[PDB]
This record gives sequence, C-alpha cells and structure tokens, in this order.
Amino acid sequence: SEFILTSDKLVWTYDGHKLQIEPWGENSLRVRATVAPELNGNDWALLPAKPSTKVKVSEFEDSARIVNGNISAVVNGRGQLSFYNQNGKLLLEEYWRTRFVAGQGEDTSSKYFSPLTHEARELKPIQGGKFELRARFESQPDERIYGLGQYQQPFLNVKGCTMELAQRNSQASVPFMMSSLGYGMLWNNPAIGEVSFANNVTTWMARVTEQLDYWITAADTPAEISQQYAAATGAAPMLPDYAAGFWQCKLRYRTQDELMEVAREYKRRSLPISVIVADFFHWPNQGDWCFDTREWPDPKAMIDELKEMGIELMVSIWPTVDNRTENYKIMKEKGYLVKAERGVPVTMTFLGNTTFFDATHPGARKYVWEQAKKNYHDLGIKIFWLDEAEPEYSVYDFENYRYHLGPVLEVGNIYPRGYAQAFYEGMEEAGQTEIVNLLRCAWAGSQRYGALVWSGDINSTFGALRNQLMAGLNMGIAGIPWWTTDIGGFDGGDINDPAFQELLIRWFQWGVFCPVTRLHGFRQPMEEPAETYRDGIAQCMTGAANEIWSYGEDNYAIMKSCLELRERLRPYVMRVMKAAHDTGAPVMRPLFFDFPDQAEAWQIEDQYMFGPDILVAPVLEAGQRSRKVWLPEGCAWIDLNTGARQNGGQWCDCDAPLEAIPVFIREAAAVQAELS
Amino acid sequence: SEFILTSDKLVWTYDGHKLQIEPWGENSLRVRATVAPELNGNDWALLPAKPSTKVKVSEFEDSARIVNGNISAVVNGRGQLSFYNQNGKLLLEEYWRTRFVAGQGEDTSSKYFSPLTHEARELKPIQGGKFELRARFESQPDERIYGLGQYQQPFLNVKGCTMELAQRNSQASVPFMMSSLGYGMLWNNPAIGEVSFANNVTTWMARVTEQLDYWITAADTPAEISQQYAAATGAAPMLPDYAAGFWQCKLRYRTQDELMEVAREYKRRSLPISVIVADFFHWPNQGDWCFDTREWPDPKAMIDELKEMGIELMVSIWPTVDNRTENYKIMKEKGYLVKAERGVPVTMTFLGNTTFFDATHPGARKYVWEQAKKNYHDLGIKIFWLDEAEPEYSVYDFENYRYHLGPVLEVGNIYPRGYAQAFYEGMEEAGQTEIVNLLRCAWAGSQRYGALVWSGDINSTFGALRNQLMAGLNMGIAGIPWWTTDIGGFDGGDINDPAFQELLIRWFQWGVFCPVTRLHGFRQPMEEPAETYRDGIAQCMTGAANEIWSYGEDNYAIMKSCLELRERLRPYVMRVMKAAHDTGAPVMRPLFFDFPDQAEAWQIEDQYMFGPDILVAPVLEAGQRSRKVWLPEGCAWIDLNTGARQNGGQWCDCDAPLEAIPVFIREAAAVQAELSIALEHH
Amino acid sequence: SEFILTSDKLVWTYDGHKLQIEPWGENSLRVRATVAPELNGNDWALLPAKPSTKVKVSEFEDSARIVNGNISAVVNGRGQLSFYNQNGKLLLEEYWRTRFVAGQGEDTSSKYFSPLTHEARELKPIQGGKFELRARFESQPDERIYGLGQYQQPFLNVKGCTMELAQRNSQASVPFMMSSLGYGMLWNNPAIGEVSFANNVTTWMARVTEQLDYWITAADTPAEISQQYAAATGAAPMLPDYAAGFWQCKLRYRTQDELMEVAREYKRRSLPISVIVADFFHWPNQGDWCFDTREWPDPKAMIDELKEMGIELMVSIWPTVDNRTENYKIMKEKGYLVKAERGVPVTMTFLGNTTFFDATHPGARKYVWEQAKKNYHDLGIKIFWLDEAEPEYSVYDFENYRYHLGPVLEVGNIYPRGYAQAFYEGMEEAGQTEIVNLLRCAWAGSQRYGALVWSGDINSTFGALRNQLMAGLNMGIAGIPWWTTDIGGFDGGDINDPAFQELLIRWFQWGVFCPVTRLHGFRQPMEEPAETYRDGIAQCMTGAANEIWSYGEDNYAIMKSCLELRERLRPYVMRVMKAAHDTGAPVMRPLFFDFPDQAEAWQIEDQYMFGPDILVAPVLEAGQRSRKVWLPEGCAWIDLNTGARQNGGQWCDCDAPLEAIPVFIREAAAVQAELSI
Ligand SMILES: O[C@@H]1[C@@H](O)[C@@H](O)OC[C@H]1O
Repeated sequence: SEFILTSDKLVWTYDGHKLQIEPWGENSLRVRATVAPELNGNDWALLPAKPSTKVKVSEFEDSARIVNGNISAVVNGRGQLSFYNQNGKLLLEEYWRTRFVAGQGEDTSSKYFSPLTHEARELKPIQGGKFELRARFESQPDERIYGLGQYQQPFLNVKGCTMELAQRNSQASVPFMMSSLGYGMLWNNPAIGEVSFANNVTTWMARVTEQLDYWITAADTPAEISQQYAAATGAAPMLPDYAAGFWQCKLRYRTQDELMEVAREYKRRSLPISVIVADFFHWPNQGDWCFDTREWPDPKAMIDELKEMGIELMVSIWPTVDNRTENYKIMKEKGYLVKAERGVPVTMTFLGNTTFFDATHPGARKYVWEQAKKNYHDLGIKIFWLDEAEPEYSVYDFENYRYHLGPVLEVGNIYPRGYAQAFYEGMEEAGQTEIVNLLRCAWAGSQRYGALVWSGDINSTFGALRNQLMAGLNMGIAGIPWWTTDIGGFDGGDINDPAFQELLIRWFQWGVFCPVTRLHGFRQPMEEPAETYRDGIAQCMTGAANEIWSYGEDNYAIMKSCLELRERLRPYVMRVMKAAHDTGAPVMRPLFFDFPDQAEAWQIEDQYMFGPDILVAPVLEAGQRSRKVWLPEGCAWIDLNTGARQNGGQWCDCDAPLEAIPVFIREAAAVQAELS
Repeated sequence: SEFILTSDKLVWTYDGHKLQIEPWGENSLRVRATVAPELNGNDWALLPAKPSTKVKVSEFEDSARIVNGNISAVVNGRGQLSFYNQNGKLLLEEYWRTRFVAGQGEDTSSKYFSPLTHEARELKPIQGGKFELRARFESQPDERIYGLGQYQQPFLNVKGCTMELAQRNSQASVPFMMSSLGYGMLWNNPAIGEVSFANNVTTWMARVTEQLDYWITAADTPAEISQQYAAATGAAPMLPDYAAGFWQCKLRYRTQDELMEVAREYKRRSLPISVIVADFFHWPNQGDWCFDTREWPDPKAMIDELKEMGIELMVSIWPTVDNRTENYKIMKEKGYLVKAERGVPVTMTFLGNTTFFDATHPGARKYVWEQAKKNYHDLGIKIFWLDEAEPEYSVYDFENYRYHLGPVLEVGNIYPRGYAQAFYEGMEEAGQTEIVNLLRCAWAGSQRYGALVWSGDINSTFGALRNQLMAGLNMGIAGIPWWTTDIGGFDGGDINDPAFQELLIRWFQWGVFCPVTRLHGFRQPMEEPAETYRDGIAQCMTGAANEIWSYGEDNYAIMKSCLELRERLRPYVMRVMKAAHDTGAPVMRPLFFDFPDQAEAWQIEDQYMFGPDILVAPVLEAGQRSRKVWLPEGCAWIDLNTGARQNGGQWCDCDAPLEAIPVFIREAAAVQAELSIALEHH
Repeated sequence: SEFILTSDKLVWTYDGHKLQIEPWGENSLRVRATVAPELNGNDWALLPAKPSTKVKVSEFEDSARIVNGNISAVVNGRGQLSFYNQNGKLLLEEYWRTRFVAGQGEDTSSKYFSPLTHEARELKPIQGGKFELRARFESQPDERIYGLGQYQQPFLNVKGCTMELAQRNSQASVPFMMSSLGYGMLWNNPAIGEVSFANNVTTWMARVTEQLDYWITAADTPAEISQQYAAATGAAPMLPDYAAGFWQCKLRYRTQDELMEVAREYKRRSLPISVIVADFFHWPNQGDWCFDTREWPDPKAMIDELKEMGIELMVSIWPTVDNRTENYKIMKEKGYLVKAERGVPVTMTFLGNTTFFDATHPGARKYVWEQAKKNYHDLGIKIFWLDEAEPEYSVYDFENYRYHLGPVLEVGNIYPRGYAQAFYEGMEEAGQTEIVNLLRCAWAGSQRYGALVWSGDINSTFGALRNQLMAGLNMGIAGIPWWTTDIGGFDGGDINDPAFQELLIRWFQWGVFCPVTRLHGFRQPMEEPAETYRDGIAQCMTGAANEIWSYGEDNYAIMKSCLELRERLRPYVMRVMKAAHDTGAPVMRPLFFDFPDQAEAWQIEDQYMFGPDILVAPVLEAGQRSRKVWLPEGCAWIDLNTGARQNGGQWCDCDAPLEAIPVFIREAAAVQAELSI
C-alpha cells in the first residue's frame, strides 16, 4: 500500500492497481482507476477543468485526504475510498466485503469484513482483451436519486431501480445522477452496461473498458450541483427564438404540396406556427440525404414561401446508408461506416439493407455533414431532425458491432453525442449561431451540441404520458435542458377516437409547459403507399392527418388557445432558456430544484416547475376532471385559469376541466403580467 | 489407470476420461473418447455394424489389446493408443509429448517423453460450454494420404497439406482418408475444424464437440478399404440409366420456350442428350419452389414433350427462403429455419434477404420435400439440382449460426447430407427407385442418398481444371463415386475467346471420362435482365449460350464426337456404376486403386483409371499437343485414337492433338469391342 | 481503393484497412496492416532502421510499387501484395481466394478467383476486444524453409511442417524464416499462434493482436540474409574467452564442498575446465535469489578459489517467487508479478506455490537484476543461468495469464527476451563487457542480450540427439548463434547403463563441434533429499554423478580427448564467434550456408559446417560404426582423424568407431595449421 501525493493529486497503488483522485472544477473531483501500466488519454464527456485554487492534499495516520472546496475524498491504508462535504457529512462510501485487501487483513469491527470477497473497484480481466468493470458503493436508507437520462418508467426517484446503460429507441443513457444526500456523480464511461441503485448496494457496470472513470461534485443545493455539472460537461447554448414557438409535424407529409398546404392553412387561420417538418423517406434512397424531386419538385421554392410566412423548415436525417447508393460506395472506400463483427454486413433492414455512418469517426461526421450542407443547408434549412440517433440496430446485439473508437461494448453510448456534434460543428463552421437540432438520443455532454432531445416512438396512452413526465424531468437533472415529446405520443392514436382525442388534449396542455411545444405522431388510420416499390426501393407509408383542426371544432378551439398561451409564454421561455445556458439549470425541473428545503418537494412526482415561476400539475388519467395540487411554501400562487390568489404551503383540490390543467404562477413574477 | 474389458470391448479410464474401442464391421474398429459422464448417442455417419464373430480382447503386462480381423488396437497403461495390421506392421500411432500422463511418469526412453505437454486426445473445456477437441497422431516418413473430399488444390496426395473441415462453395469436407500404410480412417464428427497432415505431426481438430469419435479400418488393398468404408457409411445406390448420358445446362435458360428450343435443336441435329436443366431463378421468389408461370406457362407440357424426346428435366432447388414469401411465414412459425446467433436474422442477401431451411431438422426436410413434390415431382420431374448445399452463407462466420442439432461449430458439416436426405427419402417414399440428385456439397455417407456431387462455381482456367482432377479422384476415395464438374468451369469463359475454346475442348474431353458428363457454366458476355426488379423482387441475369454448336464449327465437330463416344461408353459406365454400388469402388480412381503393387501408381497424379479398363491421361495445359503417359504393367493397352497396341510397363510419348486426349483401353476388355476401335490401311 | 504515396512509403487503403510498406534497412521492407484508426507504436524486435540509399516509390496502371535495393513490393488495385528481387524473380505472394475484394470483382483468369472467400490479411475482430490475425501466402513448389527457432522435431527443412508460436520447455519460437527462394521473413509479432508451411498454403496466425507486422529481406546468398536480419534485430555481442572452453554441470551440486571438490578434481587431473555451475535450489526459497548459507557457507571464498583455478562460476536463477518470501510481498506491492486471469493466483507449483516475475515490466526486470547483483554479481559471479525462461507454467493455458504489456495471448512470446534483457542491461550497467548468460528460451532479437540458448529438459535418447542437431542449426538461421545442449540429454540417462554410455560419447563428440561445449544432465539413479521438507519448504533432489570420469576408464579416455580437442579449437571458435558478431552468421551452419550453389547442400540434414572450415558428420544411431559423408565441391578436405586428403564433390564411406565421429577440415585453412600444431 503506497500513496504518491502532490499538492493537487492523490494517487494510491497496490499490485498494479492505480487509484487517482484530483480536482476537476470547483467543489468537484475526478476519480480514475486502472490495472494497466498507466491511465489512458480518454476524457469522454469531461471538458478541461478550470484550475482550482483551494485544493489541499493531506496525510493522517494510515490515510490520505484531498479536499476541493465543498468535497473531500479520504482513502485509508487499504485503498478504500469515501467522500464527505464541507460539514464533514458522509456523501458516498465504497462497498467492500472482504477478509483481505491491499495485502492486509480487513478490520473485523467494520461492515467491510466479509468472506464474500466483493471489491469496490473490480477490474475483471477479459481473456485476451480488456476489463469488465464493476464499481460498488454502499446504499443509504434515506438516499433519493435522480437523473440518468430518459427511461420509459413511472419513477422520478430511481432509488431501487436498475437502468441499462445502452441506447435504444425511446431510451437515452445520460449517466449523471443527483443524490438527495448532497452530491452529483457522472459515470464518465461510454461502455454498454448497467447502473443498479438497489436497496442493498449501488453497482455501476461496464461490459468492456480500459479503466474506471467518474466525476463527483458536492453542493448544498441541486441548483449548484447542476451548475457544477454544466461546467464539467458543457453549457447548453442559447436557444434560437424560433424554437420557442409551435413545431408542426406528422408522419408524414409525403410531398412538397402536402406540406405547403398545411403551412398555408395555419397562415390562412392566423394561427401561430414557427417550425414545420418534412419527416423521413422524402429522399430517393437512404444515404442520398436529399429531396426526391418526384415528390419535392422545387425545395428552394418551398423554403422561400415558408420564409415569407415566418416559418422554418426542419428535415429528417437518417444515419442509414443503403448499399445500392453512391454514398455507400464512397463511405465504404473511406471506412466511414459502422461494421458488423459477424454475419451479413447490414446494421438495419428497414426499407432497405442499410449500414449506419460511424458518428465516432471524425471523417464520417464531416462527410455526412457536407452532404447535408450541400443538399439542405445551402438552400436555407437550418434545423435538422437527427433521427435514429442510438443508432436503432434492427437487433440490439451490441457485441456484434464495432466503431472507429472501438467495439460498441466499450464505446457505444457516445454515438448520439457524435451524431449531434457532426451537425453542430458543421453548422457552426458554416456561420450559423444559436444552433438547435432535434436528436432522438443523447449521452453526457450532448447539450453542448445543441441537442433538443425527444423521447422517441412511444405509444399513445396515458401510461406513456406519465412515463414521459418522469423521463423529461430526469433528463433535465442529467444536464439536458432542451427536451420534448411527440404531443399525443407516437404510435396508436386514431384521429376519430374520442379516447385518443382526450389524451391528445391533456398531452398538448402539458406540451405548452414543456421546453419545446411540438405536435408529432403516426396517427391512425394509416395509409399504405400506392406503389409498394419504385425502382426496387420499398416505399414508406403515412399516418393520418395531425393538424390542430384535424380532431373536430371543440378540440380545435382548445388547441388554438394552447398555441395562443404558448406565444404569451415565449419571453418567459427565453428567460428560462438563457438561465439554462448561464447556470445549467433545467427548464422543466422537479419541485426540489426550486424548493429543496421542503419535504414534499422531494416526494411529489406528478407536479413540476416550468422555470422558477410556474407550477404545473398535469392531468395524467382519462376522465379526470379535478386533482390535488400541493402549493410550495414561501410565496403566494396565482391560479392561471381563475386569477385567484392562494397562500403557499397547502394542498388544494383544483378544477381540471377538459379545457385546462391546473397551473399556478409565483405571485409578482414578471410572467404573471405577461399571461393575463 | 483402469481397464474395463469384456470379450468384444476395450475401455480405459483415468480421471473421468473414458476411451472406448470396439469392433465396427469386418477388419474395423470404432474409437470414442469423452470426459462427460458417459458417451452420447450420436453415430453421425456410421451405420449399425454387422456383428464380428472372431474378436479377441486381452491384457498383458500393464496394457490391453483388441483384435478384429486385419486390425488390432493396443492401449498401454498410460492410455496411449496405437494400431497394427495382421502382419504386426504399425498403421497409426497417437502423438503424446509429456513427462507425466494418467498419474504416472512417462518413459524417458520413448519419443513420448517431453516437457512440452501435448496430449493425443485433447478435450479442452470451453468455459460454460462443451469441448475443443484435438486428436494428434505421429506422422510417418513415407505415408501418402488420399481422400478427405473436394478441395481446390493441385494435390492428389495430401501428406503435408492442411484441409479445412468446413463447407464452402466449391469445397466439400468428406472426412474419410485412405493411407498408403494400408488403413482408412473416418473422422466421425461434423464439427467445424481442421485436419493437418503436417510432416511433423497429424492433428484433427473440432472447434466444438461433446466427444472424440473416429472409425478405422485395415486391409491389404485400397479396394478392400473402400469396400469396408461403404459398409460402414452406406453404399451408393444403382445409378439410373439416363444419368450416364449427356447433361445439357447453362446459367440460365430463362423461359420454357428457350429451354425447349435447345432440346429440340439437339434432337433436330440427331445429337445425344439425356438431361436438360432449368437453372436458378425460374421461380417467383426464393422459397416458393415452383415455376414462375410468366416465363414457364405450362410446365406439364414441357415435361411431356421432353419425355417423348427421351430427355429428363432437372430443376434448380435453392435452400433459401426469402422473408416476403408465404413459406417463410409458415417455416418461421414452425421453427424450420436456420438461425443467426447475433445480428440481423438473414443468412444470405443474394437477390433478397433469405434464411436457409434447416436441413438438420427432420420436420424442415419433410416440409421442403413436400413443396418440391407438389410443384415439381408430381408433374414428372425425376431429378433435382440441390444447389447452395453448404449452405452458402453470404459470410462464412460459422460461429454466428445455429441448427436444430446445435451450433454450426458443433454440427455444421452434416447440412449437405441432410439436404440430400430430404429429397432422397421423399422421392423414395413417393415410389421412385434409382434416385440421383445433383448436390453441390456432401459429408461422410452422402453417397447413400443418391448424391451426384459437382465442384461448384470454379473459374474457367487450366489451373482450375488441374484442381478438379485431383478433387474428383479424392472424392472417390472419400466414398463419393458419383461426381462431376461444369465442363469449361463455371466463371469467366467468353464464348468468342479462342483461349477459352481451347480450355472448353480439353475439359469436355476429360468430361467424357468423368462419372457424369455435364455441360454447364456462366458464359460471357453476360446479359443483365431487362427489368432490374419486378414486384420489388430483384431479377436474375443470364450468361451467354453454352450448347455444343455455340463455339464455331470446328469446335462443334470435336464436341459432337465427344458426345458420340460417351454414348458408346454408356454400357461400360453402367457396369462400373454397378460395381460402385456393389463394392464401394469409385468410378474415376487413382492408378494405385487398380495397380497398388506398382510404385508409379502411387506417384502419378495426372493420369487415372475410369473403371478398371480405361486409362485416361488428360491434357491440362493450353497449347499442349503431346504428353508423356505411363502405361501400367500386367496387361497390354490399345490406343483409343490410333488403334495401336502397347505393352504395359513403360512410358509412352503420346500424341495429343486438339481433337483427342491420350486414352488407352485394357486389351480384350469388353469395352474395347463396344468402342469400335478400327485400324485402317490407307 | 486508394494509394497514399510518398518518396519512401507506400500506403494502400480500403474500408479502414491500412496497408503500409516502407524501407527498413538495406534490401529490406517492413509491412504493416490494421483496421484500427492508425498503426500503433509497437516495434517489438525491430531496431530503428538505417535510412536506405535508393528507395523508389511509383504508381503504374492501377498498381503501386516500392523498391528498396534488391527487394521490391507490388500492390495491385485490389490491395493484393507480392514481392520480387532485383532480377524480377517472385519471392513471396499473398494468398487470396475471393470473387470480390476491395469493392471490385476478382479477375476470373487468376488463381485468386474463388467462392471460398479467404483473405491474405484477415484481421478478424474478437468480440469486445482486438483481432485474431491470419496472414496467408501462396506455397511454392520447390521452396525449402529454415529457421523459426528451436523445435523438437527431426526436420531441418520445415516446408510441410506446422510450428506452434509459443514458448514451452525445450521449444523456442524465434520467428525469423529463411527461404531457398532468396528471401528471409521475420514475423514481428509476439502473440501466441502458429505458422503453417503447408504444401497447399502458408499461414501465419496470431490469437490476439492489434495489427499485422512483418519484415522481409532479399539477397542472393543465405549469408547476406543472415547479415541483413542481424542489422534489423541486433548483432550478437562478442563472446568472452571463457565461454569457448568446457562447462561442467549436473543436477545438482548441493553444497559448496561438493561443487569445489569437482572443480579441484578437474584441475588435479590436468583436465580443461572453464565454467562450473551451481544448479537450482541452492537458495533458501524461490525468489530469495541468494545462496543458502547452510549448504554454501562462504560463497565469496568459493568464487575466489575458482578464480585462482582459472574457472568462472555460473549460478541458477529461477524467475519464480514463492508466496512466503519477503520479495513476494514487495514485488506484489509494486505490481512486478505475472497475474492469473482466473483461479488461484499461482503460476507454478514446483516445490511451492510460486508466481513468475514479469519480464515485460521494466521495473520488475530492474528489481530482479538488483537482487541478483547484490547477492551474486557483487561477489564476482559473471555468468547467470536464466532457467525456466518461457516461463514454465505448470499448465500452458496461455489465455489464463497476463503481463504488463497485455494478455499472454497478445505478447507472451517476448518474455524470454525480456528475461535476458534484465540481466544483460544490468550487467552492462554494472561495468561488465562481453556478457553471456545461459537462457532456456528466446524470441527474435534475444541474441543482442548475450543469450546463450540451450534446448531444455529433453530425454536421453538418440531420437532426441537427432532433433537437437536440427533445432540448433535452425536456431542459427533464426539469428541465435550462441546455442548448445545438455551433453547426453537431460532426463533418463543411467550412468551404469552401457546403452546410455554410448549415447553420451556420441553426444559429447558432437558437443565438441557445438557453439558451446557443455556437460549437463539429471542422471540416474537419482537420490531423494535427506528430509523431504525443511522449515515447511519442499527440498530439491539430486541426480547421480556427471563428470567425465563417472562412466568408467574407457569412456573417460574418449571424453578426455574430446576436451583436449575442444581446447585446440578455441582460437578457431573465437574467430567464428567474432564473425557471428560482425556479420550475423551462425556458428553451427547448414551446408547451404557455405555452399549455396550446390544441390546436395540443400538436401543433407545429418551433416553441417562448424564455421566455414570444419565439416562435421555426427553419428546419430546406436551401434553405428561407419557412415556416408558428402564432401562439398570447390575445395579439398583433410580428415581430422587420419590426416588423409580427399577431393571435394564426392560421397565417402567414413570409419566412425566409438572413439571418433567423421570430421573434415578445409585444406589450407588456418584451423588445419592449429590442429596439427
Ligand atoms: O418520430 C419518428 C421517428 O422516431 C422514426 O421512427 O422515424 C419516423 C418519425 O415519425
């Protein structure tokens, strides 16, 4: 057992195991461990640290200690690590269960003494290869845990839950967590694996990796934790103005004329509309990244008319490359495609045999961007819908695929970050500022590449709506402030079904108080293409209409008023977006973000704060016409729908007619005057 | 160390390793070993053995011995095994290199003493799984080794060569070997692996297996070894008479009219023709197994007219099932398809995303047969072209596929046998006798299912032709008497190119003296289909013409006379085919099969015997117009082309003009009279 | 398909596959290939290249070419590679069997066209990991192949043979090959694997690796190839004088008194003796690396007396560290030990549970050297016996062990080079020149660390003797000029058995004309130790006596004249050793090394050249009293035993009584003058 101590770095070593702890921004430490000869150069999501002035490394008895502001790490003579805040309170301690460790007998008076033989930092060698990593920490009975990204589950507090560290359609692993004990932690490792916050032990796992790497931060409030995390992995940029308006989309406007007729109908009725969207398979083949002129005769003319109307066009980008295309040939020559380890060299079979471009290859990123630049960006398109961002393998056999940066088991989760980066860096180099692209997935730090994330191809049910509320809140905690959904859900909504129409209204009303308000879906009754194939290429179907006038007049009036409300909200949304850029605060936040001293704020999972001044209580059940709403203590609250004043620190039974959900405004906040 | 002996079985055991040796037919032993609790019930290619009456099991000193006729196995107290014949000559010896084995020190006076620590029977456990098997035997300085199946290499004798135990297009692993030391050995294990007959050590390897299993046989002559092997794995059936005639094929007759135009034109020129062939993609989609009526409007009328003409139709069967078909849906419901272990559930991407039917699944065999029965056999088609029989994965990642009988790594090589079995059993059940189907691949015992094997999609060169001669002869030694090639090779022959025309003629001349005489290929210039797609299904191209009149008048005359010569040979062919059925002897044989006592017979690799009465000496180089020919001792030889008589036991410098290759007939054999060999005085 | 060409580098790429060919010494090229983003920085055995005189890179048609003196590489538009010499003759061509390659249909007129789908450079991805590599080349009909290291097999020409690329007791993978077609090739990759020189195809295989890496060289003669190889991987140093004399050893002299009594007896009988050896388990425990004072009370006094007698002491070093020792604790603290991937953390169980020191770890190398320096070298010991150099795992499950530089499957074969390096660098740093240590194993480049390799614990038979001849010759071709055996073999020789005694004499006679003349073995009847354990530590047995007088008076007379003959040869041996250092030529050479233009020189495997002036024809069978000997053309030959002159270019029946083997001297060679004076 040997310490190697300098003024700003703690290293411990035994039997080739190196544990290295150092400052990494104010109130924060980076922890690394390896049994290779040295640590490698992989920083993954962590940006260069602003130097800490206050770091102090000490030695006492058989231990060593490193303090950086409000966090300290203690490593004992057996190489066992625990973390404390500035008040000396335990934040986090490693989980050891051994009789012998670091060449020494374990202390029989400690819960660490056990014949079971579990190490806190298990680097298990893979034969012929690298390491299978498990990092174990003690559970705590009072610990509540948030963040981790976007999971399709009805839990805000994820203590007791196990989350797969993998990317699938409707899931995003963004592995930053925030604990109610007063710390946050980033698992700075893109390997396929799992995080289990089980009641008996916390275990982080990486299937294949070179080394342990995490970042831990301490502060007295969630807001400071979020700020410290944003300094570690990058700030969201400033949201462009147009992104705060209404985004109109469906699966799918099949022709230029169809899309333009919708936009013209919005303008004919003087309705708000900021963005309109051309969904997938508007292209001749996958990997062409251009409009098919048979259905889109004059894209420039579409964009120019939309510009006259004050509307931005967003276009679908698929990362797939069909093997019959010219771009497949050239990308294959250059080595810019993902590779199958075994079997046919095909990663997806949706409407063609396609291979994904490799978003971890800097050359492939540039290539795909420059195709999109030439065919779309040069025409005046400045928003891209970066769909299939996981990427969506037809079969999620992660072991069977390899990227430029290594096997998908080792590096796979960073794909969506690279995909967003390709477009953000490309658009920035082309002279665009305030970039936003619609990404289906993300990793740690995706926020710095302007990633507006949505929750994918979920079903159209109230159960799904409930999951989306939890997922969006946890995404904000994981540092992804720009987040949204398909209003009404993606799959299964019949436009003539009264039950779906009720869900649509409830989801729309919530969508007004989401970071982006976006109508999209694949509505029934669907329509098969007239021709199944054209030039041997399978043709893509469409769903039914999905405009605010498509569901009758009663529903039209409700959604029209929703759009008018969203327009009145825009200055407040831009203020909250600037705050997200400035301070790393989410836009939609759990109650504890703004009221961390109040017990109820850490319990309630069906209410949230839309910025600091608006309390939102969505209706999450069919047929519900009232619900209980807890009003936080410390201010009075103004009912958005009645103008009535209510004192903080009480439960209210609130009216929730089909035409409105309960929403309260912080008294005397600037947004109060803006909304009436 | 412990022997468990009975009157007809030797078992040795130490530390869970069981070695079991027992008689398995006359002059033959089966050898099995495992570290599992017991031996499993897998017999693979071995048929039940006829009881051997005089089997003798003894123990002496610390050793044990089992004798069965001309072969004996000796196992010493360290479990080390060697084989001897009735004259006490060493046939085959296990390779051990250890200082400590079976709980005992190794003998320092033996070549077995070595710190290296190699076992002869290495069952290396796969973590969480079964075993990786290596069976090591000592090499022997003057051992020459034949058989093993069909490999694309210019070596008849494969001592010093390493052969992959896997099935790929143009390769067939049929793992029966015959040694010049006077034994034969079947590796009775369908696992993916390798056999290396290296000069320093012989190693058989199986990637995944439950147990070691081989069959070994001893006799004084090759013919006896071949007979004993056919008794162990099954006799070839009797060939139907039409199969000895001329088979006309190309890639591809696209329509009923095109095929019938060729058939009628053969009859109009009074040319011999016994089989005509409809190649692949005559169907609406892969897995439909029926004629596409747009190109083939009345299959019944086609078959009836061909029958009036004395011609059998053969049709292409592909084992692929495209995922848009009705049979895919049903076969998926029932579990009748091969499965990918990882990635997209697609085993081949040629003209569609297809999955192979599982030829190791009894239910799937029956399902595919009954489709072919309903759509082809009930109409009067008696011959099936079982193509892609390996099967031809787009990528040969054997580790990524699984069959009914287990992972491809453990059982993969038996697929072509099951594919043959599916059609043979079905046609037999339907009342057909004398069955022959054209298979691209085979395993040990494929011969019993009427498998006429051909050597696949080789290129059209003299290099290829040389490889095919070696491959065809080794297939015969491996117990596959019915074997042929694409005359001219498959890929790359332009019909207007003199260099290819030269090759076509030499290959055709050789083809006359192959077990089946079959013209096929994908000739240039190729023609793309008019429509690349139809109903979203990719359409299949065709090559150029490939009939005997398609290469100019001078070449037409040579091929015409080749066909006429083949017809005169038919009675002899049918006698030699009967001998293959009765004795297990190959049809095309190396010289050592008929003349085992003569040294030149074990050295010469560019001559062979076509039955016992015809010596063939093919021309295997462009521009060559004469070659040396060794005539075997013990008889006189009649030159087929001149009529001259030559004494056995000499090298002759033979004329070999474009119009004929050197062929010699055994004097006074019945075939001499049948060939009508004159000698005019001008 | 894309070429990236500069003045001295050819790169070809398709689908992330990068093939890079460049000069690496005169008449030589280095070939690397990877599917990773870039080539790594691993040079393994290749030393920095001297920049070449006339390197030319050019593109023509759809191909590219790189010429460096007498070798050239051609890469076509399908990425397929072949090598030619200055006369345009094909040396080596890649084996491809595909219908489609590098995005293009294959040529149907070529032997490369095949549906089998075998690539010449197969970098097969291991799931979650690196690559399984197969490099395939066409076999050639008259190609004869030599080198590869030390294998226990009766084949000099290894065409048709398959060799394991792994290190085991009695085997050494030193993967430089020399072909009769006029090239040599180093497989510059330490991975566990295999080389298959099959008649139908040549296949090199690595179980786990990051990239393809080989070095290829061309010259008109074997001598130039050997020289070019030595420039690439390092010259053998100059051998010290004492190493050419007689090395006396057995398993084992158990005490200081017992060793010294043998040394004194050799001097008392006026017999030559240059080195005497303390074998294993002279230490308190494995990993102590010091004399046990209970059996060795005054080591400094022993060394001083041997110095007075003109004798160097060599001591056994074992790379094992027993888990009860002080050094185990410290080396485990520092991470200087080899690791088991699974199961009990024990690599060997011989007389204790031990773990090997990690010879690929620079710190571990330094640690072990400094233990040996403090306890042996500082006392005046100048030669170490680096035994168990593979290292000798109790079970050779290479997948189950890991070194500093990675899994044993990826890097394992370089261990013995590291082991030699540890002592050579330390001894050189300590002020010693002309270093020689006795290594049981080697890899490519081991020669530069003064590695005298011996063929390990082989059995005592005539079969073994035949194998050793072949192995030693092939080790020389592989660039290991300092090579020897246990005279008599290691295991199974009973000193009272007349059959063994005959083998011993024939082996000794051959031993006179080996690069080093060294007597060693574990002779029967063996003797168990007095007590099985002392202080819980299992005690090591000894074999019977193994001195030249231990086998009766008639045998003593023969071995006595062998030693005297060896002393007369020492000036010649030292000249041949200097030539090895200057030119990379081996000491014991096959006939084709000195007579490459003669057909018989490439066929004969039971004769060899001991330097350029002595033709040796050992007796390799029991009871043989005469044998056939081919005399090379171009000079006359003097029979060493009779003095009779013989013209070159003929076969002779030579008398081979028990008292001599047929040896011939090149007429008028300086060694003829030295032997007759
Ligand atoms: O939202 C959908 C997206 O997730 C994918 O399936 O492509 C079509 C879109 O409508």
